[PDB]
Amino acid sequence: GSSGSSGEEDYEQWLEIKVSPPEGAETRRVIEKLARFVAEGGPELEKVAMEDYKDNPAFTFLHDKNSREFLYYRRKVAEIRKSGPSSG
Repeated sequence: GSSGSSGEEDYEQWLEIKVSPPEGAETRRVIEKLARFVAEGGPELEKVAMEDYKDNPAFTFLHDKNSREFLYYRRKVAEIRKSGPSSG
């Protein structure tokens, strides 16, 4: 088996290192939305999101896979990930 996962709370240890510039906080309100919508449901969302904002000059990060936005979205996902839904 070539798969090992050590740590958990570390998920927040990432939030410590945000993406640059720090202006992303402006979109954070929107980013967190995605994550909260992704980490919440899963990849299915990340797939739908690409459609929801198919034509969005704001969510231009979605498609792209090398945008600070796409990074911050993941840095937060780890946050919501830990604690997202409330049932299981």
